[PDB]
Amino acid sequence: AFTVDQMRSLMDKVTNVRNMSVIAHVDHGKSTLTDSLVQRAGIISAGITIKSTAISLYSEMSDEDVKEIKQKTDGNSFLINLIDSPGHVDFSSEVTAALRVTDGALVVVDTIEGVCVQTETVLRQALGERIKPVVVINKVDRALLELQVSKEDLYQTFARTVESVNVIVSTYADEVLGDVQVYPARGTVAFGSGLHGWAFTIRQFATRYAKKFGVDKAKMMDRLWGDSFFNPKTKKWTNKDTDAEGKPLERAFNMFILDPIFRLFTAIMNFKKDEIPVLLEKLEIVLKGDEKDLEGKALLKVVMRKFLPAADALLEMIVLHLPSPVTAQAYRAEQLYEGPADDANCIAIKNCDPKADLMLYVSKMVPTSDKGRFYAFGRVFAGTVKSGQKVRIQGPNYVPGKKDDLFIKAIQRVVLMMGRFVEPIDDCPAGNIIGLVGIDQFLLKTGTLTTSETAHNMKVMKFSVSPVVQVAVEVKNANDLPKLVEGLKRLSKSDPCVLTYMSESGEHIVAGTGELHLEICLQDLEHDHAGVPLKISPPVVAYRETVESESSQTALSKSPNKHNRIYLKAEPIDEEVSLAIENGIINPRDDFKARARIMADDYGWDVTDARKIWCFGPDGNGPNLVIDQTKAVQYLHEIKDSVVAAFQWATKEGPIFGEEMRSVRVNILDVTLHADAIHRGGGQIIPTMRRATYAGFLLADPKIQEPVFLVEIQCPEQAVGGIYSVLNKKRGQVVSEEQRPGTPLFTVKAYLPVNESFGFTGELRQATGGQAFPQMVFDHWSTLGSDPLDPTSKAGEIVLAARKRHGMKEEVPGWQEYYDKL
Ligand SMILES: CO[C@@H]1[C@@H](C)O[C@@H](OC[C@@]23C[C@@H]4[C@H](C)CC[C@H]4[C@@]4(C=O)C[C@@H]2C=C(C(C)C)[C@@]34C(=O)O)[C@@H](O)[C@@]12OC(=O)[C@H](CCCCCCCC(=O)O)O2
Ligand SMILES: Nc1nc2c(ncn2[C@@H]2O[C@H](COP(=O)(O)OP(=O)(O)O)[C@@H](O)[C@H]2O)c(=O)[nH]1
Repeated sequence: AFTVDQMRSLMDKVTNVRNMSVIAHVDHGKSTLTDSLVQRAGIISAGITIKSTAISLYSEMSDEDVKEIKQKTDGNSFLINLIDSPGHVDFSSEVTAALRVTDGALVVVDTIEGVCVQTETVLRQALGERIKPVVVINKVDRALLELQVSKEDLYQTFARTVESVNVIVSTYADEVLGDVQVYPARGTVAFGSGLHGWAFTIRQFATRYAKKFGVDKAKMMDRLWGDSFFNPKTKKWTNKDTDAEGKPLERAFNMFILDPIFRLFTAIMNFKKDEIPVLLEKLEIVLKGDEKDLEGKALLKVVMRKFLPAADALLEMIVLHLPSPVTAQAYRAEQLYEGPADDANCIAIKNCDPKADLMLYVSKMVPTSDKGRFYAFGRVFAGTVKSGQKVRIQGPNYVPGKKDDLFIKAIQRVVLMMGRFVEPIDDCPAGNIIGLVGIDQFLLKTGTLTTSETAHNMKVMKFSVSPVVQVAVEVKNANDLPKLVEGLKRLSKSDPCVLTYMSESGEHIVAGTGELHLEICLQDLEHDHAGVPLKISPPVVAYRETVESESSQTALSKSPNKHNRIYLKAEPIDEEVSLAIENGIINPRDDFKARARIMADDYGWDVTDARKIWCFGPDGNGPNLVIDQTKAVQYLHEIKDSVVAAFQWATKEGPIFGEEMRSVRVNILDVTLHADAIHRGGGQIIPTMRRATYAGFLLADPKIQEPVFLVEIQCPEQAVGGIYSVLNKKRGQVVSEEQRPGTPLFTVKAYLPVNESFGFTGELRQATGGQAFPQMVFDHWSTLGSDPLDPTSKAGEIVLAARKRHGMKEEVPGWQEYYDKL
């Protein structure tokens, strides 16, 4: 327990500060180990509550051991900050940002299950941020009490684990740090049981056995591990697992360390009453009061704790081997700064200089009971933040040349994040971890607070600023529609990042930056902007009705007089052309000379068609045509207006299910009209044309076309695999994967069926730890090979569902009901 003054004092000596976190796979013991640490070293102040993000630990070392510290030191006291980052192990972004404020890690590894997958994934992440590790093989009790392991066996398991780790380390750690591998002999690997409350390091033993009988420790600890043996008989040290007579010799580690431990377990767990007292007498393990009447487990726990207090071993490695802000910021400053390595600020970070311009990294915002408020949490890398001081909050985006929506505000208060409690402080010098009240609105998630103008931003998580999620929105009571329409306009004004629009299928669509963004946009819309009961739903997809080939036989249809008859056929127009029609290159409003040249010379159509085309449909200019290939027909030109209108009709709503036609060309092969106008007017022709087209259409191997998005995702070469996994489950098709010379992030491009997209952006982030950054756009129509008229096929399923939704007959009228024989 300390006072704000006491605390502030600890903060001045940043050489004696340790910023770290416990890295561990699930269930390996991280929670219990940290509590172990908190119970002995945890710090308190001597009602606002917050979500614990970090804890302060206090540890004082001996004048001697303090000399074992190969790094600038000042005093015997140390302030250790145990940062906490346990959510979604996969989400590398979320994690990395958090690990970024630490300089060291206590890597935990189970004795039995050793180094595994989740383990090396976090260890590799750490190395990524240039963090130095130390290991603790935990749950050693498990190996004994359960597996009945033998001394040489256990040693082997440890050696194995230690070796595995180092592979990960050397194979990935930067050379700019020097061999950062872990060595049991050098005291950077601990062994113990977090649960039972005991652990040890080679150093602890070597040091003890180093004064009991004056002998140097450095030398001694090198022997207490590896292939060094001590022949009891010869009274000498050997490097041979066999003596002169070739006879077996016991390893130093097993002889002087493991053995004492193994004996204590046997003598206790076997209730050997007589040996216990003496065994304890030789190890100098003194028990008090009632403790002398414990048995088995209950006694073993008490003894081991008194013998090898787990805290001491862990605290030792942290103080003697994990770097101080000073030591680390020197070789970590590069990566932490987006700007030039010679910049003023980048150099301050290098120097953990408190007198410089502020370089404060906001790691994340944290929820408090201070009424919806969030205190900013992070590290002061350069300069010193002060309560009141004005600061330049620099968002994820910001750049020194653009007002870029910066934010120059005043730190309402600087505070210590003591677990669930905060304590007001005046200022805080570089190298410390700290919390800030008053930046709730100006920033969300990562950020940077500088006091300089040339000051660039520090390496923070990047954002998603493209519309990647959307839903259709409808009012529940028809009469509120105008309120929804007005609300949608309001929503947009108040939010530069929201997008609203009308779907081809007449729906109000609202798209957001990510799921959460969308969620609030909807809440805001329903209860504020429009204030009306809404109905959110997956938007309805539009399809196109087309033909795969020409009518298998002339389509014939007689008017309701039986007087007039149309013989036509249909065939598929080419995509290139439909596209030209659609993009306005082949336009109905252009002079004929222009249109004629284009279709004949650039799109290779017969030079005589352009003059026979009667119209484009639907709406006069759609990618569908009526070419008059008749001949001796007398009054052929008297019905033109009717045929055109009938065409504008059939193309707006095809026969498969009322969707627009696309790429359809109808050839009016022949017509046998009447002689008098009385029996050929509108009412008689339209019905014949319309009907005959449907007949032609249906007879031309009809098909449906589905809309398809073009999606572009930028993501880390590692997570790039998730992109593929999701896309495979959604009929997606990869178009290209292009590398970036410096591996800052590959960019994958692929086609994703629109009807295969609801929830995609969400699934993408899940399969990539939010590492992938998508953006998508409508790109093209694509014919489905399946048969639209067979309810079982993908297409038939679609049509079925559609007709159903529409309240149409579920069955699709075959061509015959449109065809007219004899
Ligand atoms: C500039 O905004 C664009 C916006 C105006 O139009 C969008 O495409 C809309 C389209 C546009 C085309 C053409 C007009 C012809 C056929 C229609 C469609 C019919 O089904 C096919 C498309 C999807 C529709 C609906 C299902 C919503 C469409 C429609 O009916 O309008 C995209 O082109 C747009 O670009 C963006 O960047 C954000 C992307 C939103 C992506 C949502 C992805 C969903 C993933 C998830 O929810 O997980 O939106
Ligand atoms: N036998 C044994 N069990 C342990 C030890 N440390 C933790 N456990 C148990 O392992 C499980 C997971 O531990 P916990 O610390 O919550 O794991 P974490 O998910 O890594 O934080 C719990 O049931 C613990 O009680 C240990 O040293 N020995």
